[PDB]
Amino acid sequence: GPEIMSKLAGESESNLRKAFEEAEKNAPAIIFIDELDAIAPKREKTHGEVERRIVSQLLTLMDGLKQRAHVIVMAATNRPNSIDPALRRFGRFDREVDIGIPDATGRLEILQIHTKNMKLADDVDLEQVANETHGHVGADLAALCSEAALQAIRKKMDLIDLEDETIDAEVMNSLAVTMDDFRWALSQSNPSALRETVVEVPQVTWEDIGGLEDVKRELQELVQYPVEHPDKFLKFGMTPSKGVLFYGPPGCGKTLLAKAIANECQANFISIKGPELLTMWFGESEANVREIFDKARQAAPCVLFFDELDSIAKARGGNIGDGGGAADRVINQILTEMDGMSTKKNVFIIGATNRPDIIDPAILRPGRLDQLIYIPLPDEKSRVAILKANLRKSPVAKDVDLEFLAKMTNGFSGADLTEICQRACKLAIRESIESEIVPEIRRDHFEEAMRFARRSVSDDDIDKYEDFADTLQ
Amino acid sequence: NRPNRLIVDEAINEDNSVVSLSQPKMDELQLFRGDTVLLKGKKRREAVCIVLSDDTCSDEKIRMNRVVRNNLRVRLGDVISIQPCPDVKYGKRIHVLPIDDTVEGITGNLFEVYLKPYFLEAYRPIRKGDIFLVRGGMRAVEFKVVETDPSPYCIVAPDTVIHCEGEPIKREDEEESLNEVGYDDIGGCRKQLAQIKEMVELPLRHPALFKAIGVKPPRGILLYGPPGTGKTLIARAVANETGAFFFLINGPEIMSKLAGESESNLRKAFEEAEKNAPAIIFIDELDAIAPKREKTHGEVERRIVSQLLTLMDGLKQRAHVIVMAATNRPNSIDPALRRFGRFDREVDIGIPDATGRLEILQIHTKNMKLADDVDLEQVANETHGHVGADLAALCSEAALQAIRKKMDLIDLEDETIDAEVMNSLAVTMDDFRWALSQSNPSALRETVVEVPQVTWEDIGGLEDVKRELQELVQYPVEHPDKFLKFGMTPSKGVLFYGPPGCGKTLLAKAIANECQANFISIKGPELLTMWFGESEANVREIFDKARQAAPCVLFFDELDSIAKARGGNIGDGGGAADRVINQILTEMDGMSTKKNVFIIGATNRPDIIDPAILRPGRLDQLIYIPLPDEKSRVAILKANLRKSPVAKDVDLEFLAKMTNGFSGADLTEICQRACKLAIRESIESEIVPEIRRDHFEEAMRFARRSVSDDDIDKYEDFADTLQQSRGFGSFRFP
Repeated sequence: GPEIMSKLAGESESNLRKAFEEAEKNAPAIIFIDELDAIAPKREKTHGEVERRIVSQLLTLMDGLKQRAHVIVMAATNRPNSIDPALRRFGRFDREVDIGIPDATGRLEILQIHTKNMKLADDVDLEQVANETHGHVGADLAALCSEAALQAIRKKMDLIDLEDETIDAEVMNSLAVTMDDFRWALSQSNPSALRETVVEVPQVTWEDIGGLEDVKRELQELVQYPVEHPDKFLKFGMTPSKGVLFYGPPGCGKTLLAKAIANECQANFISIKGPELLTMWFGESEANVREIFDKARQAAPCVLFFDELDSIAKARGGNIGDGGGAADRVINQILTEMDGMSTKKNVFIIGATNRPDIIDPAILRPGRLDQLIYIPLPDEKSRVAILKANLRKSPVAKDVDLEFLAKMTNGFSGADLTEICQRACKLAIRESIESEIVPEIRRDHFEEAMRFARRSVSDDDIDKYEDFADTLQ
Repeated sequence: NRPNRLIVDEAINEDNSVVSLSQPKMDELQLFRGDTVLLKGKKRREAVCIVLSDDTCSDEKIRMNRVVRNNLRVRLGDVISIQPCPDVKYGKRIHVLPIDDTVEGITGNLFEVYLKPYFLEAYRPIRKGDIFLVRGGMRAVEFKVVETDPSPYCIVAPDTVIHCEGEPIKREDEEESLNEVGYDDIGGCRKQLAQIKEMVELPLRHPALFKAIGVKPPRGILLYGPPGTGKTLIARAVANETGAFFFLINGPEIMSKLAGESESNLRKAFEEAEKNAPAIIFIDELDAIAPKREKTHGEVERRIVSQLLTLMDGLKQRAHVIVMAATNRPNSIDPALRRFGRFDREVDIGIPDATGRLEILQIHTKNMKLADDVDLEQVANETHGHVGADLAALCSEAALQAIRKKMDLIDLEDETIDAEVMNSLAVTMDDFRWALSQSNPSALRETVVEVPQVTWEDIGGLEDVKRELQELVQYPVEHPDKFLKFGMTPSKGVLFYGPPGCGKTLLAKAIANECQANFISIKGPELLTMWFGESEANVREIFDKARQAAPCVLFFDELDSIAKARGGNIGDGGGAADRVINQILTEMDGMSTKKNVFIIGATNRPDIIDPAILRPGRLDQLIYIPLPDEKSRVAILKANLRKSPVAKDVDLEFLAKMTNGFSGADLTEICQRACKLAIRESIESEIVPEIRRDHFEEAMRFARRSVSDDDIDKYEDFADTLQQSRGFGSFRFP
C-alpha cells in the first residue's frame, strides 16, 4: 500500500500499470495488494486530485482483466468500510472473506506452528495458553513465544556469555522452555493485543447445565431442525422461527444456554453485552446495529445473542421514566435488520432479559421473537451439574459431596453457587500462603463459605415471573 | 569458571573511586570491607578503586559508575576481571591535567575548588592514565592523570605533591566524553527505563543471539508522555550506553526541507543507520511527520507519511536498527504507524511522581554547591504537576537568585569569572521559595500516576480491612501460582462506602504503597467533566494509561458524583445508568481477567450507586468504612501533626477518648485552626513561638461533627441489608 503512495505523482500509476501488465503475462498469477486502505479511502481523506486519480487508475485496471488472461487480484485491509465503496461493485471485489481473531481452537493451531522448532517440556500445555488468551491475533502469539524464549535464555548461557559470531548448537539443543517461561511473557506488557467483538464457537455443552430436557428439545426445534433438516421444512411448507427471548431471574444460565445450543449446532456465537447497547444509545449511534448483523451473517450458521436486552429500557426509568413510547432508536434498528434478514439463512437471534415486564411488545410479535421461554432457578438435579462445572478447574477432594449441596441449596441460582465456590477458594489460597511463612481445596472450606451464602432471587420475584407466565397462557 | 570474572552493572553509590559487590560474593573472593582492588578490562586498561558491600547487588554483577566504567572501556553487560591489589602505597609526585572541553570558560585555582575537597582525607587510589570527574563551580570538570611517582598506581596521601602544569589537554577518540548523556542523567522513568532497556539490551549487545534464534527483536519503540521528562535524552543515553550508533530525525527539521528534500533526508538517515549497525534512529517529533487523520490536507504531506511507512518495512531485520520516536499523545500518529510490525512496542512516560521529581532534582543539583539548610525533598513535594523540563528550570531561577546576591553587588568586568568565587557560592533554601513564588514552576497538569508516599501508620486501627485488601492486590501479584492452583479468578475491583472523611482515598493510596505499585486519582470533577462535555470516550483512555502502568490501582474517588448531578435524591425519571458510568463498565468487562489493574471505587452515597457496577465480575466486594474508633483517632492525630512542632503536655490520647462521632476530616480541621491561632500569637507579639495545649482547648469551643447520627445509622442499615443470611435449609424434593 504505502509503497505506491510513497512514489511521486505519476510513477504511482506507472507502478500499477507495470504490476498488472507483467503479472498478466505470468498467468496464472495472484496480485496481492497489502494496505489497500492507504490507497483508496475515498471519503473525507480524499483531499486532492492525485489520490482520486490513483483510485480510478486501479479501478480501470480491475476492469481491465480480460478473463481469458487468468489472473486473480486479492487485497487486505483493517475493516470493510476502509476501502472505497466503488471497489465493492460486483465485478471487481465481489467475494469477501472475514478473517477475525482466532478462537481457542484457532490459537492452539497457531501455537503449534510457532512452537514447532522449540523444545516444549512435558508440563507445557499450549492448549491451556490458547484458552486464556482472550483477545490475541496471530502476530501477537509470535511475540508471545519470542519474549518467553528470552526468559528461558537469560538464565542459561547468559551467565556464561559466549561472545561469538556463532553460538554452539549442543548447548542450545539441550535448552528447553518451561510453562513458567510462557507465564512471564503474559505478565509483560506485550500481550496488550487489540480486543474486538469475538465471534467463536462456544466450548460449553449442555452438561454444564443440569436437567431441563424440555428446553433442550425446545431450542433444537428452533435451530437444529432448520439446519439439519431443511428439506423437511420445504415438505411441510412452514417457515422457521427467527428468534427467541429468554426471561427469568438473573444468574440462571440464560447466557450459558444460548452458548450451549450453539455448541450443539456447532455454530458461531456473538455476545452483545448490555453496556454495548447503551454505548450506542448514549452515543446516538444506532447505525452500528446494521454492522452487527452483517458480521453475524458472514459467520453463518450463527447465533446472535443480546444479553440484557432491557438495559436500554432500564435507562429510561423502566417502571415509570418518561411518558413517551415503548420503542427507542437502538432497539428499533435491531428490528429493521431482523426483518430485512433472509428467512432461509442460518442466523438466529436470542434475547436474554431479567425484566420481561418492560420489554417492548413489538419485539415479541410473530416473525421476530416469536417464542417466549421462561428460565427459572436450577432444580435439584441442575445444581449437581452446575457445582461440578464450577469446580472443574479446582483441586476438589473426593470426600467432598456435591449432590449434598444440591440438596442443601434450594432457592439458589447458578450465580449464587459460583459465588460460594469462589469464596471457598479465597480461604483456600489464604491457607497456602500462611503455611509457607499441601494445599488442596477441601470440605471445611465450603462449609465455612456457606455462612456467606445468599439467595439473590427473592420469593416475590419468583411469583412475578409465574404471574407473567400465567398471562401468556 | 573463575568467580573473579564479573559483569559490570549500574552503581548505587555515585562516588567515583568505589566498586560495589554482594557480601556472599565477597565471602568467595576472601575480600575485606575496604581493600584497594585492581580492575582489568577490554583494550588493556586498569583502574584502582575501593570495594564496598552492596546488599541490593547480585552475586554475578558488580557496581560501578560511568567514570570508572569508561576507564575500563566497557559497557553494561561486559565481563571484567577483578583482583586485589594490596601493594599500593602512598604517593609522592602526581602529575595531573584537566581536559580542554570541560575548562572551556573557567580559570583560576582549579585545585582549591575541585582537587582539594576531593582528596581532603579521602586517600583515593588513582592510576596513571585515568580520568576522574569532579563536580564544582556549577559544572563538570574532568582530569586525566599524567604521571604518578609510584607508577603506575598509588594512594593519594595528605602529604602528596600535586603537580598542575595548567595546560588543558585534548581528548582522544577512544576516550568517550563523560559529559555526554547516560543512564545517570535521567530520572522519573524508573519503570520506563527497565522496560526500555530490557527491550534493547540483548538485540543491541548481541546481534548474533537473535540471528541464531527464532526470537524476533523489536523494530520500533514509541514514547508517549508530555514534553518535559526528556524522551530525546532517553534514546540518546541508550545509544551512548550500549555503544550503538545514534542518528536523530527532528520533525520540523525534515518538514522545513524543500518539496523533495524531505524524502532525501529520511532515505539518507536510515541508510547511514543501517550501514552503522547496531544503530538507533530517533525520530524526535514523530507527530510533525505523520499526523495522518484530519490534518492530512495535501498529497505532499501523505507523500512523506507513506514514505516513512515503507522505510519501516524496509528494515531488513538482518541489519540491526531500532527506530525510536517521541510524541505528546499516542493518537497524534497515523494508525498505519501503530501497526504491530513497525512501531509495535509502546512505552507511556507520563509526568514524574513525587518520588520521581526528587530523583530529577538530584541530577540538577549535582554540579552546584547547595547549603546545609536546603532540603530538596521539600521542593519535590509542593510540585504536584511538574515535568523534568520545569524541574530543570526551577533550579535555574533559584540558582541565579543566589548569584544575584553575591558578586552581583561587587561586579567584576571580566571575560572569565574566577573559580574561587564560584566555590564559595552557595544557594539557600529561601532562594528556592523565591523560585516557587515566581510564576515559573507552573507546569502542565496531567493525570498524576504516582506511587503513594502515604503509609498505614497515617491510618490508625481498622486492621479488618487491611487483611481483606491484601487478599485482593498483594496476594494475586506476589502469589500468581496460588491462583493458578485453585483455578479462581481475582475480583477486578472493590467499592468502598461509608461516611466521608474516613480515609477511603487514604486507604486506596496506602494499599498501593504496600504493594509498591502505581495509583491514579480520578476525582469527582474529572468524572463530571466527561458527563457535561459528553466526552465519555475518554474513559477507555484512562484504562489504557492505567494498563500501561501495571501494577496500578485505578481509583474513582467520589463515583456518585455523576449520579449526584442527575439528582440522586429526587432526580429525573431516568434510570440509574449514565453514559460515563456505562463506559467504565465497558472497559472493566473488556479487560483481561489476568491483567493487573485493580479498580477501587469510592463513594459516600452507596444507595445511589448503579447496581450494575456492583455485579459479580466488576465491583464484587463491598467494604464499609466507619468513623475512626478510639484506638484509631490516636495515630491519626499523630499523622496530621507529624510535621508540626508538638509540645510536652499535649495528651493526644485524651482527645481520642474524648472524641467519638468525629471523622478523620473533623480531626484535621481542629489541627488547622490550632496552628492559625499559634501563628496569630507569634506575628502580633513580634511587633519563641511553639504551639501549646490551650490552643487546642480553645479550638473545641467552635468545633463541630461532620457525620450525623442519622447518617451513621443509615449506613448501618445499608450494610445490614447486604451482608447477612437467609440462611439455608427450606428444601423440597418435587
